Amino acid sequence: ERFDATPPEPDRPALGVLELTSIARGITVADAALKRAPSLLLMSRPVSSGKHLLMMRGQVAEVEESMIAAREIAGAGALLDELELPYAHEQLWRFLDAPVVADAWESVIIVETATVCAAIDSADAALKTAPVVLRDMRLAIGIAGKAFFTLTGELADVEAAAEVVRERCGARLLELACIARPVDELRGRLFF
Amino acid sequence: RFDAEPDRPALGVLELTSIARGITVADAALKRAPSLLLMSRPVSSGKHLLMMRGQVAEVEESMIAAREIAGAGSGALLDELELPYAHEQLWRFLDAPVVADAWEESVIIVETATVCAAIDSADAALKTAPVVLRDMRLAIGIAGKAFFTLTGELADVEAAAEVVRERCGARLLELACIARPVDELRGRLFF
Amino acid sequence: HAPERFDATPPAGEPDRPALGVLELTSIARGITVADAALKRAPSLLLMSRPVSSGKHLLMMRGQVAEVEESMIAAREIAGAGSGALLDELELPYAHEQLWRFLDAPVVADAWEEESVIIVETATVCAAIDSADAALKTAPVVLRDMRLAIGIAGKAFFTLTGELADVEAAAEVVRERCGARLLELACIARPVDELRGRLFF
Repeated sequence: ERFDATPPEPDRPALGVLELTSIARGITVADAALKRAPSLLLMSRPVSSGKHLLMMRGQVAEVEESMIAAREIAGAGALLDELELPYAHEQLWRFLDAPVVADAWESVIIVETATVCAAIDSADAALKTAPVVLRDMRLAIGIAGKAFFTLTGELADVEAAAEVVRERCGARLLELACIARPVDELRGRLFF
Repeated sequence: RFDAEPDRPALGVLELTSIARGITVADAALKRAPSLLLMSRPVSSGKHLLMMRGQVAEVEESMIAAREIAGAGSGALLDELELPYAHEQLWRFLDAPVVADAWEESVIIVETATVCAAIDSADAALKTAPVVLRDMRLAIGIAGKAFFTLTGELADVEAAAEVVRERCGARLLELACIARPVDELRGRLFF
Repeated sequence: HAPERFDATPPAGEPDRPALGVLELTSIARGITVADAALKRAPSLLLMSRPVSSGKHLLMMRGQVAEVEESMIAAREIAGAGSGALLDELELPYAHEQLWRFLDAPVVADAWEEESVIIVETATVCAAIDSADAALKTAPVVLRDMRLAIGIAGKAFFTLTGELADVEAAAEVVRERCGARLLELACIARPVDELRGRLFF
């Protein structure tokens, strides 16, 4: 209920992400973060391969302050990657907690990234570039810390989103697979 | 699906080190031959596992298109399997990990580096001696490694173990043959 | 197997089993072979025969001090054959009461009692349990969280709460017990209210 894109009351559009290699220090990071600013900690999650993952939510000013305090003690270095999206896309909020496998769905891209921050930053950039739909997403858990997601829509939009992800990911991208029209035994449920 | 419709005795198994590359291989395998895609599942250690089912000619043709895409870049195929006529016991152990509750004896436990090594050796072992497949865990939860257990007569399970040895080659991590399990362990080997 | 096997105190009529023995093996098949030698050698109660993350096998057993010690000897003999598959090993003659309910499944606390807290992070499961038991019988602390290998690639962690002096006193003991097996040891003097009780979610 705290992952809702729309609150019933204060509005929290900003999304702060912290990916750490130490679970212990990862908790230390969370303390200092919520100390300097009243952000809303979305999750404190020990994940696959032993990494720790922090997600926070709040106003732009609140999140920004918590992230600065987080970085300073993160090297006092166990900080793997960071992400701050002042205005996260609405389709992205429901793909933060549990690994979502799509039920039923044309064209699709499959983005394979090295870190969790790379995935969330890539899906977001693509969701606000072309009218595409985020179908699946898995973050670190069960897949050795790696991350992947899928984006569906018209062919041209899928291609457009492919170049967007390819740019802001950089060396964090492992492979991007673009299929114009998958088989009927793939259309709908890509993972089973 | 994972049972034992036209008879589809052939089993194709693909271990791809990339989940993105994996879903591309699955699309290429089906567009060149009408196999039944049993599995498209990301497993532990960030690997991707593909399992297909069809006639020997269907699978054979699908795996050709698979190996073309799997090595298209700079390599992404960890291991592969192609069993024209897989044993009947081997089918209900492919979907999810199976733990035996109790036995009906000796036992052999095989630890393999890849999943393709496990299913291949289990297939070979089953066809050489009256052994019963009991447990099997593939990649998930154990960093990509795979294992299984076989039971039966002492001389029989040791005849099956020698077959596992050869079919695995360097993919064999460990083989254990317990002639007479302790009574508190007969059945539930994992708890 | 009786679900009450992890209970710190068995009912009246059941034998006393205060000792604890833990085995970490790099091989799962070898792990089964080792467990076989354990129960055959001595009548110890096998707590778990469990494969976990990083592909290692996890074994725990309980019984009288003389029994578990006898099973552990036969364990090390088999686990070390050829090239030893044994990664680490623990033997506690009288494991602390609080320690028992954390062995089986991962446990996350949902509340505290009024304030400091330490978070220990080890490389092996044995290093975690051994570090927890020593602290609990050194300082008046309370074990809140613990996770053994599963979901974190073989690593392990636990949390201890209490007064700042108590968690400090239970810090350098963990360091001496862990040795090189310790990764990171965090300490928090005054945790924020939002983190009090619920550290993992």
